Amino acid sequence: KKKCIAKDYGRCKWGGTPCCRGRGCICSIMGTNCECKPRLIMEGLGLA
Repeated sequence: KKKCIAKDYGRCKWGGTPCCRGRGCICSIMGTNCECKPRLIMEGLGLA
């Protein structure tokens, strides 16, 4: 729907719908569970 996903944590794909608001489609490093996450959690919970 639309040229992106304005739904925070919105299932997305590096080869499909990215994010609207301007989130980053991050997956579980397995090309699966891809979702656009907002900039509400800078850094990376467990740093490394």
